[PDB]
Amino acid sequence: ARDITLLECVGKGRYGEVWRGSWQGENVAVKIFSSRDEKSWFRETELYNTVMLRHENILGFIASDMTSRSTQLWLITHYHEMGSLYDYLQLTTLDTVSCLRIVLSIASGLAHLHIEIFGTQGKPAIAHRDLKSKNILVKKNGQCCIADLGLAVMHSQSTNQLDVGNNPRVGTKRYMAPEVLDETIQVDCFDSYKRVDIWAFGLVLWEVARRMVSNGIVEDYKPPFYDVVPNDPSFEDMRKVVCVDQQRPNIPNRWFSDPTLTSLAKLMKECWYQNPSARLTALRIKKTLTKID
Ligand SMILES: COc1cc(-c2cncc(-c3ccc(N4CCN(C(C)C)CC4)cc3)c2C)cc(F)c1C(N)=O
Repeated sequence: ARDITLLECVGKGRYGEVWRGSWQGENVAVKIFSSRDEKSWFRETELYNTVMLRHENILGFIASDMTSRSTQLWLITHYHEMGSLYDYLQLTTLDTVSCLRIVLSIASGLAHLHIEIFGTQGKPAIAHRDLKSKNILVKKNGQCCIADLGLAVMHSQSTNQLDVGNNPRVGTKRYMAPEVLDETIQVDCFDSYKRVDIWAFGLVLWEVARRMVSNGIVEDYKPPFYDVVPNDPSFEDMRKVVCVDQQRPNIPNRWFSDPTLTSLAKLMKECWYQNPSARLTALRIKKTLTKID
């Protein structure tokens, strides 16, 4: 951190800022946490510090730094110049191959989080709890990697131990599952948080698929529920739409003339069941995406 120069702020919010920095000439991503989001900084750090968390589709950790006297919190990761999937989707259309590469890579990263790996260099099961296109980064190889583990929760099957932590920050409201919005989520059940990830993943699938061209037709980039909720929607705005109206992102008619998008639409709906138990697992989504190729 003492040998890094901040060059440009690639992202800002009430959470903090992410900066492009140079570390010995190599570009790095620098997330500067507000003192209010100190819990998120530690959760991400301890996962990267202790857990064997390394995968092609998880944002690569480099270093974490903190000085409190007031308090500055730094998380330094690899820098992906193409930006978030959210940014990338506004600027490019896709074909079948690149669309599948994107969503299969996300599914591969989510499966690796959710799967408990026993052993020495193993890992507990991890649920993300804030999955969204802005938290997924596009690499130059055309694959994606998941970022921002600040809300993540861990589970070990052996001890049946669930580390959820107390974080004042809740997930992004636009992506909250119905059981979160109606507050019926089993808060001490690890399976509940995985199923929350699957819901958000279904929404990201919809965001990507709209940008896949079929028969000369493509939709514009839109966030989930763009047509029914305002920008920066409230908890109550989301709950009315998802739980009362029971709305879900609409499937454009042109998708049903393309076999890939028809299969993706089927996948989406199997992430969007009101019943969290009915939703597919991450590993099953990855296998289905693989068969689509
Ligand atoms: C440090 O930690 C994190 C780092 C990142 C992260 C990693 N590599 C690249 C970026 C990045 C994202 C977007 C853009 N764009 C520039 C151009 N565009 C404008 C012209 C409109 C849009 C924005 C550039 C770089 C980021 C943010 C992500 C994280 F989620 C974390 C986390 N929360 O841990």
